[PDB]
Amino acid sequence: SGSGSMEDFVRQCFNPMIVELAEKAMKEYGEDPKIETNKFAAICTHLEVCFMYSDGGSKHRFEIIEGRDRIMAWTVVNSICNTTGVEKPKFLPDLYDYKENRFIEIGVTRREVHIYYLEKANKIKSEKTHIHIFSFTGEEMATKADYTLDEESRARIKTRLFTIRQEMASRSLWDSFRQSER
Ligand SMILES: O=c1[nH]c(-c2cc(O)c3c(O)cc(O)cc3c2)ncc1O
Ligand SMILES: [Cl-]
Ligand SMILES: [Mg+2]
Ligand SMILES: [Mn+2]
Repeated sequence: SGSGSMEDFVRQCFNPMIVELAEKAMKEYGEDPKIETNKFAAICTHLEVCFMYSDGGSKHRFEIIEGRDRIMAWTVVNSICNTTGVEKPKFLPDLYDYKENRFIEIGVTRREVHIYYLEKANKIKSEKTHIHIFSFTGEEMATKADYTLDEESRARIKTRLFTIRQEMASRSLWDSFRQSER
């Protein structure tokens, strides 16, 4: 589901490190990036947001968990849980917030945000894990309506997501993409 024009877009739009991390994530499930090109973009976007979110508070307020191999990912997680004694999650989250001492799952959606907020809450079966959704239309939604970052930072993120929708639109990739969301 998608085009080599979408493939080309991904390679032009996203930082090479992000591109390679997504190619690796997909291949680990037997998916081919130059075929399932809508997932390629989807995975790339979720990564970029995660990295943007981490560089949004103070220095080293967040530990990044997404983008890491499973062993290092669980190394970080297991260590944080030892140093802080917070309930160890059953699935790998995306960040840890040292300041509010909780994990964060981050969602990015091309549908309505309330819908994606539940599927996460149900899959993550989040005990103490904080959830935070974003859309490409400027919608956001967080646990107990706690948005963690300041607005200048949250807006830096929403504006980037908007930016991507548009560039996709000009290239006529957006509906396929909006359509293909499982
Ligand atoms: O929140 C997260 N989401 C994802 C994730 C993984 C996928 O494999 C996806 C896919 O194949 C299609 C799709 O439309 C969206 C996808 C999102 N990975 C890590 C997270 O923290
Ligand atoms: Cl990384
Ligand atoms: Mg993740
Ligand atoms: Mn996530």
